[PDB]
Amino acid sequence: AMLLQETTGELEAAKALVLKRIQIWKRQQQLAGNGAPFEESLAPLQERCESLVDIYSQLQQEVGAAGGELEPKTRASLTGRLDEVLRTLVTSCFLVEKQPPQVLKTQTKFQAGVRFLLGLRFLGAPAKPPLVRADMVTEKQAREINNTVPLENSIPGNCCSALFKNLLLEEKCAVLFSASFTLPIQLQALSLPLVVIVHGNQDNNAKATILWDNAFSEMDRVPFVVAERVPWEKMCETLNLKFMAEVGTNRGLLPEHFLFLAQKIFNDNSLSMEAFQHRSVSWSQFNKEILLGRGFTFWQWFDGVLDLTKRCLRSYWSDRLIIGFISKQYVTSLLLNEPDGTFLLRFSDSEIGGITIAHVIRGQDGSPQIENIQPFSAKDLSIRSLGDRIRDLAQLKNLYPKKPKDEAF
Repeated sequence: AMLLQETTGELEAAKALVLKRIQIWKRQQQLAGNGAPFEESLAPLQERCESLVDIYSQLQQEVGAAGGELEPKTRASLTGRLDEVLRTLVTSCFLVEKQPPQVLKTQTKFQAGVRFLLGLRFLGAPAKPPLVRADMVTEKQAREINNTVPLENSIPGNCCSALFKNLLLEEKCAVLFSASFTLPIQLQALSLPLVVIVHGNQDNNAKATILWDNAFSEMDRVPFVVAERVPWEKMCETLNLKFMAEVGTNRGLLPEHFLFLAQKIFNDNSLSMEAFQHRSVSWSQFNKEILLGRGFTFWQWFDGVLDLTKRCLRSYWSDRLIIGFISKQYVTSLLLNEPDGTFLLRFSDSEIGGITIAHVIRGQDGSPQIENIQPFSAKDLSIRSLGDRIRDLAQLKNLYPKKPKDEAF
């Protein structure tokens, strides 16, 4: 037989590869929710999808107008496969270009955006634009106002998107976007989980559950399952990214900071980072269990640091003037033998989002002792700068190590 159906299998394989390129784009977009690079456009991806449709076009006219003329092998058993290649590709093109706010207040106006990749090839000028409906569904309904926007095209933009500029209203519920279409096939697009806050108490547990979803999700997800015992290396990586992103700095967390954050989260005084690198970290350990002796979970404390550092310590963290994540065992280790007045800047343990000035003083007996000045929260730092306050304290002379106070600040 003529049957060179290996070019159909080539299209079947190239379509499978394009489907992964889209899958990967959605994961980069999901990681970007927890402040991450990504910044990838759907424009080159759309070009790859156009090429698949172009290959499907040539392959469809070759089958039907055959030379060898074979029946159900080069007709029914061959057209059914090519039909699937278009059916699956078209459904894997109705995406969410701009995601809705995952931390959503149940009244504020939120913007949304969906993009169809094969719109410039399937929706011409005389063809009517399909009305897209954005109905909110829960985690159960995921497994199958102002929600009506027509899918329009663009000549000086080369796209077929649909922006929903106006929209008003542990519970992961996402917005389902859908539209009617005919070559009479249907299109659907599900967004990333959204927790709806009422703005009465606090959104702390919503930000923590979104952070855990976006970072610790699989590409082959069943909306909306998340692994609940991730390794510490991945959590450190995520915490480092969320730090640099929320704080707005390029100077990130380093191995020593991580060791402290591990000693706090596990309530373990171990010193080897080996006995911490490959270790399980549950969602309970992260935002359920209250820290020993404290009235808050680990995420509540880390979020306070992000709040404080972003708000008033943005400059000093970047300047590498704040150690921040250091155990009292290590502060004594360095500062204790340095000359009097040598100070250091670290984060308050007992108080949520505070910065204490640890410094070396002379004890009652004369031997060096470690003194910690009362911590400054963002409210005290709004009244007076950290550098201004550090200047007001005459006992403070040099920031560790051996670096004049007035020179550093």
